[PDB]
Amino acid sequence: SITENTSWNKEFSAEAVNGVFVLCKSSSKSCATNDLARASKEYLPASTFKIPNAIIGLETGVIKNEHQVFKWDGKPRAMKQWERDLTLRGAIQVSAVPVFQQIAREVGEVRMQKYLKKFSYGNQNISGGIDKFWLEGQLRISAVNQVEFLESLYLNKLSASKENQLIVKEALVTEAAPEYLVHSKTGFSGVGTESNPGVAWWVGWVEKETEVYFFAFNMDIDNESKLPLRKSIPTKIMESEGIIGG
Amino acid sequence: ITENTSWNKEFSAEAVNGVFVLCKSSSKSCATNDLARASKEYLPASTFKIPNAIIGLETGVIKNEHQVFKWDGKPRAMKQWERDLTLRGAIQVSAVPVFQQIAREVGEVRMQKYLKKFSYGNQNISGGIDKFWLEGQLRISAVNQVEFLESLYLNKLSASKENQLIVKEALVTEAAPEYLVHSKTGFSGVGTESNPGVAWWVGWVEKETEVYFFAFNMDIDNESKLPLRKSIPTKIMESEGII
Repeated sequence: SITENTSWNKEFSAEAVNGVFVLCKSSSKSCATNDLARASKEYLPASTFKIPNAIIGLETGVIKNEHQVFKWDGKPRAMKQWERDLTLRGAIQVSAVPVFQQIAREVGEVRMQKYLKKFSYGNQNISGGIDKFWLEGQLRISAVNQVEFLESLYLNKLSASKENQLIVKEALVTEAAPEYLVHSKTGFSGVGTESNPGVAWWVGWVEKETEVYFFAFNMDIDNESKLPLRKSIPTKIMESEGIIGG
Repeated sequence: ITENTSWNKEFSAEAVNGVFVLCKSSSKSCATNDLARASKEYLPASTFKIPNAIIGLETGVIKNEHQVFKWDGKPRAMKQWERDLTLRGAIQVSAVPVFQQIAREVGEVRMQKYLKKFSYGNQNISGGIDKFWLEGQLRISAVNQVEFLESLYLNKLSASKENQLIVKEALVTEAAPEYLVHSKTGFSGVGTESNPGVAWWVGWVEKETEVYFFAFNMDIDNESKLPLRKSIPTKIMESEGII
């Protein structure tokens, strides 16, 4: 079940942006959102697909284990930050596309199609090129579907070993305090134009004391400088609900 | 293991007697400020929550990573412990009473078996099942701490990989895209001037594609000296570029 709270639009409106935030306390049976219609609307996952891709890589044996090093060959990459050896965690956190494109090629379409069926991952459309379907292809997923998937991973309920789900979970840790732990992943398809905006994402979950909150945010992005709102808007909404600190 | 006596400069301003052990990549490449004290065995205090947590999970006393340890509402020694805690929570705030009840449910026979398996110090759990790591005869060295933590890091402990991974996420204390610290503090008490307590900070640091295993302990007879257990080792590691 999901409820609409359209007074969460004032963080979007104050920054002049079109987007959705979905927040669920304890499980996905208790979700709220600022926009019910946008919550179910399906968007290119962009680098939030590294979550499922890493699990699939581990399940198929393409990624050997938690300590595998993805070595840089010396050939130039898009980002200088990607030009280095990377652990699984490092590649996910710096969002190293070329590493996941190679994983995806090794997985192959047949196997990638199988696991996205098992994970109920959006429209499950990986057509058009096996190393770009999440970056510029036909794959689409909603904020609600992101929360469902992440809740599954949290509980170790995906069709994968518990070990592999735990390995990916530690790789998604982005904030840590004794009684506050955040697992998250950003995504960004690209700066679009005003009429054909790109999409930006922030998805994950927060464990605060003994409670858990699943979240998924997306927004239209048509200006490079508005990228940081993918975290600031969700933070302020979560802060207004009392989740951050006290 | 090699000796680096220039690291003694980090102990001298606060007049700390203690040892740091630091290993790059594996436990066959270690260095320390004091080779003598590196092998010397001390009460583990709350660093024993690492093995205790694994054993709790292995035996089924702890059901899984999402078990909540509800507070019964009865007085505890620290205010930070007076609340429901997750497994990670209880390790991170070092909630003794939670692990005391865990140790009772594991029991002496099972506790003995797992500490032999883990090669954990002198393996002496005498003096009461719920206080042996705090007040008892259990002793472990900094070198033995690094060897144990390396085994955990590689999933080589005799426990399920799942359970080892569960405890590892509970030890995360610092996180960045290419920098991850797993750690646990320990503090046995102030003892006396003549027979001081011991404080610990143990764990490992992942920077880029390298891993560093570390163990620090120090004599302590005043509670105001406590944060030196992390700042001395932090200063040493930062001076070697681990930061």
